[PDB]
Amino acid sequence: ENDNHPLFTEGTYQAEVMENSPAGTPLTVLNGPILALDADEDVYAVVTYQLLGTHSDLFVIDNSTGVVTVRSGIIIDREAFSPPFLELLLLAEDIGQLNGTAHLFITILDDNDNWPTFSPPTYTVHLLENCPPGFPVLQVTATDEDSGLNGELVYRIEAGAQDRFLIHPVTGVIRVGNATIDREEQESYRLTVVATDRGTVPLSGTAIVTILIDDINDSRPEFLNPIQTVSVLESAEPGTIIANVTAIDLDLNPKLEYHIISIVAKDDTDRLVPDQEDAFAVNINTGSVMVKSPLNRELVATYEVTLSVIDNASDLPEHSVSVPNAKLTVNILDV
Ligand SMILES: [Ca+2]
Ligand SMILES: [Ca+2]
Ligand SMILES: [Ca+2]
Ligand SMILES: [Ca+2]
Ligand SMILES: [Ca+2]
Ligand SMILES: [Ca+2]
Ligand SMILES: [Ca+2]
Repeated sequence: ENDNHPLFTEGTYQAEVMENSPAGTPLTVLNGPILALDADEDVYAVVTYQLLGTHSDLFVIDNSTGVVTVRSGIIIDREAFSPPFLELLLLAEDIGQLNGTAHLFITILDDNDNWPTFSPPTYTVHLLENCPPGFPVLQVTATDEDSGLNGELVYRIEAGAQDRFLIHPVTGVIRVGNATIDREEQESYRLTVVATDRGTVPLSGTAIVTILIDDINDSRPEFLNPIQTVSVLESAEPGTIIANVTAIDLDLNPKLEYHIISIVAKDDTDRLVPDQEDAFAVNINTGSVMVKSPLNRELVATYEVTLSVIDNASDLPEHSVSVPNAKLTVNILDV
């Protein structure tokens, strides 16, 4: 006769299984083997095992041994279960269909199968020139759908910083290093930033950060021909172009004006001649220098002309005028 029914060794079985485990991978069952005993003699003592519940379909149970395995056809993916926990009903039956039950609590262990990804992959940011050391430029962030160390990200810059920007490993905040940021030295930067996780086989994602340097007008105009000495015929008439000073300004929208700052005039015997500030003129826009007053060697034999260029657009008074000024020496030849 059938005087007893199956009875499991435990009431709850605590199992675990790694995600992406192949079909036939058996559950790791932490509290003894799954096992139901039936106290009858002979035929009424053998048990058949079933396995039931929402998510039973991911597994198979051996109906004779009660061992439990990943089914073929299916993929166990931790990232589709939050929490990462399955509960199932174990049912043991005997030949007269009397039965017993137990629980199967399965933890889905994490595998580092998701990359740190950046949304968006690219970053474009403007940064004004001459910023102090430590100026925060922008903050990047990567997402990683894994957990624990498999989802915890260290940021770094793989290349492009050129010892001028630094990134906070945790926050992913990029800041100016201890180094000058001069738009005249470099207009833009292209950083590659790596976000790396802490999985045993670590995974990394990367982002392009383009850093565009905005302009302050802070660079002084430079004469390209600072010293010049030219000999002019005493018969050279007013209006005659005799020389030409030219300057470059490396800022974005310079408004260069040219000026004669002094004219020092001298005798053939080297003695000074006063009130010769009208001898020559310079074009304010072109830096073209012209004879303006009629000439004579035995009145003035040489002129030292000093010239300067100012950047009207300048944002810094200190970097608005030429250093050095242009020197033009005009030696008068006899006729
Ligand atoms: Ca029985
Ligand atoms: Ca997965
Ligand atoms: Ca995972
Ligand atoms: Ca990961
Ligand atoms: Ca500058
Ligand atoms: Ca500038
Ligand atoms: Ca300038």
